[PDB]
This record gives sequence, C-alpha cells and structure tokens, in this order.
Amino acid sequence: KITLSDLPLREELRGEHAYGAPQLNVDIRLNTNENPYPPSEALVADLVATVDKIATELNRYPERDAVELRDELAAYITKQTGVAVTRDNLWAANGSNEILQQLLQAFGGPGRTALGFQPSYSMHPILAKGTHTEFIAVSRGADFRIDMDVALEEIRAKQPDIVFVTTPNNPTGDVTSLDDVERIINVAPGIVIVDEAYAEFSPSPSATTLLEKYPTKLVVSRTMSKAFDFAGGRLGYFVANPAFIDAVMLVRLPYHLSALSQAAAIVALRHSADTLGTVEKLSVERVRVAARLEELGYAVVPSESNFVFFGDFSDQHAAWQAFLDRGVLIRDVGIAGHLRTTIGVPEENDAFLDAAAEIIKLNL
Amino acid sequence: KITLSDLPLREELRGEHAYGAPQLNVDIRLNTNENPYPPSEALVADLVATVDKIATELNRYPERDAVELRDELAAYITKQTGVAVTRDNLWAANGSNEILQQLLQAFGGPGRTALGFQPSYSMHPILAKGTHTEFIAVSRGADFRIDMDVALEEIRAKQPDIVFVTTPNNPTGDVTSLDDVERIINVAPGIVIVDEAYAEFSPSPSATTLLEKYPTKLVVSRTMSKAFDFAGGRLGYFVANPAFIDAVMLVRLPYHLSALSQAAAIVALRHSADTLGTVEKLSVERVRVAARLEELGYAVVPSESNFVFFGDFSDQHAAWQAFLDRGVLIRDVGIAGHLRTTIGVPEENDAFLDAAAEIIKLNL
Repeated sequence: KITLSDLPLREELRGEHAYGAPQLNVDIRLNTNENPYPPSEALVADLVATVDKIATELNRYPERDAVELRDELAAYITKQTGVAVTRDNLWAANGSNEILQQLLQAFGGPGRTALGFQPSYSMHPILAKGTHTEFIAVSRGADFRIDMDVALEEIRAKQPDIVFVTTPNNPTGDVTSLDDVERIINVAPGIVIVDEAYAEFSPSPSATTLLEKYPTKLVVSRTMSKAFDFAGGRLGYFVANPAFIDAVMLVRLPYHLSALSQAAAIVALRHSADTLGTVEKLSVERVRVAARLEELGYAVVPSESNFVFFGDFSDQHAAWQAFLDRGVLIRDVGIAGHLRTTIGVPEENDAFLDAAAEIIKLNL
Repeated sequence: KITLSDLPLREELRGEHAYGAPQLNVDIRLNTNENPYPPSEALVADLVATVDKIATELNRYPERDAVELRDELAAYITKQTGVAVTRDNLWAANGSNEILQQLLQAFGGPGRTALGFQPSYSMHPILAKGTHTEFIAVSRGADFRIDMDVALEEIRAKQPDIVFVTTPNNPTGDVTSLDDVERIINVAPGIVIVDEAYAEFSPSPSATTLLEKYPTKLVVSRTMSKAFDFAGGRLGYFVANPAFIDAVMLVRLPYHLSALSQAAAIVALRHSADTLGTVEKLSVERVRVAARLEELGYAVVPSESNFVFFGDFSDQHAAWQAFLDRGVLIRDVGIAGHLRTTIGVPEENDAFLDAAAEIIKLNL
C-alpha cells in the first residue's frame, strides 16, 4: 500500500486540501448561486435537436477557435451592455475558472502578483496559487464595500501585475461603481480583471463601457453559470481588446472547448430573452428574502446579486449546519458571523425563511 | 488598435505562435489522427435520449468528481487491458491535454524538468513550457525508435522529474516494448507518464500491466479522441495508483468536466465494442497505405497506429501544399523531409494514394 506522501508531489502542495465547497443533492439548494429555474422546455427541445444534428461529427475535433460561439456572445454583449463588440473582442472557455486560469498564465505566473479585495471570490486566490501567482489580499471596509483610499494606496505601493475587482461582489453583494473602477484602473500598472459574474442582476452599467478607454489594461470576465442558468454547461468568457485574445491563444489548451459545449452554449444564447426573465423573478424574491431576514432580526448586507449575505452568529458554521438539519443548504464562506444564501424559487425561499425564523431563536 | 507588445504579457510568450493545424475545409481530412468513421446510429440515438434526460439539470453545477464516468472508464480499462481497476484508479479531464497539464502542475512546474524522446508528440514540450516545466529533448535513433542506451544514459545524468514515453509514438508510429518501458521506469527518479493515446491500435499489452509493479512512478495516459471515435467530446483520462488521483485533485479546476461531457462519454463507453470494431479495418488500411507508399518509392517508417510517417522531401511544406492542392489535408509535423498522413476510410486512402503518386514525380 502507498499514499500521496510516497509520490513526488511538489512540496508546496503537501498538506493542501482540494477546493471542496459542499455539493449535496438535498431538496433545498441555496448554496452555489445557481439559477434555481431548470432550463425551459423550449431550450431543452432545441438542445436535443441540435445534438441530433451534430452528434455524427463527434469523431472530429471541434472548431478550435469557437468562432460561432464568440459571434453569438458578442451579439449578446452588444445588446446587453450597449457596447458594440465582435468575436474579436470575445474569448470563451470552460467556465470562468479556465478563463481566469488562462489570463493568469499569460499575465501572472512566477515572479508576479495578483491583488484582490477580501472578502471576495473563493476561486481567485486558489487560481492565483494554482498558476504560481502570488496573491495579495487587501481588506474591504466595515460595510464590506471596497475601501477606496486603502485600495489605491495599496495598488500604488505594491504595483500588482493583476488586480481583481468583483462587481457585484461574491459574497457581499455590492457593486463597485464604474468611477471607482476607473480610479483603480488608473493606478494599476499591469491588468485589471473585472469579474462581472453577477452583472445581469444589477441595473448598473457593465465595465465593458470602459474598454474603449483602457484597451491595454482592462479585461471583463463573465459567465453563463448564474443569471444565464447554465452552470452545468461550464461556459465562461471575457470581453476585451482583440490583443488579449491573441495573448490567451498562446496559453490555451488546443481544442479546450468541446463540440457539445460550443453547441449547447449557442442554443442557450438564442434562448436568452426567455431565460433572462428569471433575473426579474429573482430580484423580487431577493427583496422579499432580505426584508424578511431584517424583520426577524438578522444583520443583512444590501445586495445587487442573486444572494444575500447575513449575520451575526457567534459560530456561523453551527448556524450553517442548523440550516442543513432543516433541509436548507446555504453557504459558509468562512467569514466570521455571516452566511450567504442564494435566492431560489418562492417555495425554497419560504423554507429558508422558516428555518431562519427558528434558528435566530437558538442564538447560535 | 494596440499590439501584443503593449500588453504586459510574460516575456517567454513574446514572439510565440499559437499551436494548431490549419482548419481547412477540404474533402479529404487526414491531418489529426481522428477515427474517420462517424459515431454509430445506435450511439447517437442513445446520446440524444440521454440529453433529453439530463438537460433539465444544466442550471446546476455538474457532479464535481465525475464518479459515474470514472466507474465506466474503469470497467472499460479492466476489460480492454485485462487489469482490474476501479474508479479510484481513474481520472478524467477535458482531453489528454488537460490530463497532462494537471499532471505537470502537480509533479512538474517551476524548478523541475520533463524529458521526452524527440520526435514525439508536439504538446508534451508545449505543455511543459506552459506549466513552467523545463523540457529535455533526447533524440530517438535513426530508425526513429527510442535509442535505449542514450535514453538510459540521459535519464541517469539529468535525473528528470517527469519522463514521457509515447507508445505507439506520434508521429512515427512505433511501439516501445514494455521491457524497454520497464528499463526507463527503473532509471527514472520521479514519475513516468506513458502516453497511450493510440494503445487501442496495437495488439501489444498496455502499460497498465506495469501499474501493480511501479505504483509510485507510473501513470498511463489515455484518450477517447482517437480509436474511441470521440475527439469532439474532448475526453482524456489516466490510469494509475489512487494516490495520483489525490494529487491531481489539488490542482484541477473544480467542475472542470461538464454535465454534457460526462454524460456523452458515458454513452460512448457503453457502445465501445461496436465503435472499437473500426480499429480492425483501420489497421489493415494502414498496412495497405504504407505498402503502396513504399511501392511508389517513398521512405516509410513502420507504424503500429492509424497513421503513417513518410519522406524524404527536399521541402515537405511544399509537398504538403501539393497534397492540399489535390484536396488532401495531411499533417506537416515540423520534421524536415517528412509528413504524417492519418488513415481514413478506404476511398479517402485511395485519394491520398492517388495524390501521393502524382507528387513523387514532382521531386518536391
């Protein structure tokens, strides 16, 4: 018998743990910011017909540069954000995880650093470390929003190669205004990745509007996993100056996007009008969930996303388990006193709110 | 409009070029070692029916550890190679490319070295460089087979962290015997990755037979892209001791494999006997094609896979263009004097041979 210690693993990986956010198939899943609506019957029918069409070519490598997908992503972005862009501005990969991985390979890596404003996305420091990019954590303010004075101070001092700005922020829910983003971009010496995973849930404009002004610095990261109700298709993308697409083509694995993934994403995008109608339903439930939590006595952080950050427990993890014992799976992001609940369909939110009503009395 | 030089791209990527065969819409495509047979109607019908079933779950993240897929991959390997394995021995990713990338992340990387036997697969050094692993090229012999005295000498001298052995080799087609593989393993200090992408095309035993004997050293890399007739699905995997699965779980992107990828590979696996029946036809066609090339007066390296390496042109790129002009797309693998043709269906091979006969008279 042998174990991992008997293998020539890289030393810095010793004692590490695999990213392991709970993935459980329970009845009430409010833990991964997934859109709670199953894909529409129309979408599914289209998907089934498309697979029937393209299945006979699955012996061949897919189209390497995903041109058709990128055309449709650029058409979406043009309509969605109002900024005219073409496939030359767009690059797709297997989720934002791989998008970001590729950007880190090309613009981070050994000898370089990435700066983020914590608490933010769990994956950013994980991907940074995974690409041998040093991660600098700069703390957000007491209200969980970016503290601009410290932000600009620290960027000036450290000259980071990459700066992450997540807006709306996961886990806190707040939008960093475009004027603040410009301020960040102007002190940034290398590139700035604006992670717009939740943009569709905010009325506020996309950082894509800033791309004309900062071609050499700005990349806008997006995904189909959240508002677009397609996390299982693993499709993330960025919008930037065409030079950046040339950049990532040097590091991307050839044929990194399969034929079914490209075709599935295309089908999804041509059903966007109906699907994105879920964003409106979710925003109404968010307002209701947040209101009710406040009414109960919870400290609720205002949000422009599909989730709510709320506290203040003495032990968030015990609180988290207490929700789970009542069939409600939310998220413990390892921030003292707080948990993140994803907005579900009404009946899931009712179950979460019923659990939360009972749990506040426990004083956990 | 800006230049790549205006972006802060890492310096080693400066003046580099993107990898990949030209995507040319020709009648006879014999450039990427794809199985030329379309997926069977039985497989396609199963796929479509399965998509109809799972598509309703696509708003959720896919099963992260790909347990079902790995179960079926283990079943396939057990039957195919005669070595009893389970899912604990199997790991799947988006192509062999991602599999090798992940192995290089965990066992190669900054400060470490990979060693290969050139000419072999183009992506081994490319992936090495992309993961900041130093690549050591050791020349194969005049017969394009591994020169074992030179191989063992250089492994002892260099003490490389990773050794690549591709068998059958791409682009030359030769099998390195398991006895020679064993000798390499015994001098190799770190890990040995046996790239068995074309294993199914040879009756010779798989290196999976050596796994029980060298558990801390050996990983057998495999794919569904070639004999398994499923390159469009981008599914590669490895067979190894379960400690290796623990290792790559520290470096893989979570949810790296999509719901559709997983489900489609599962469908493909349960149609394996029918699909892999095509190997017989292709192995006999290879012999026909290679024999006719020698009749014509070409220099052919003996192959045991679905392609044939041949020469000796004064300018093989010009020879490549002549084939293209006659409607036949083969591969210029960057080796002076030689080109690599994939074995197609009989009518495709006939066209390749017709063109090859005109071209030899041109003395290119």
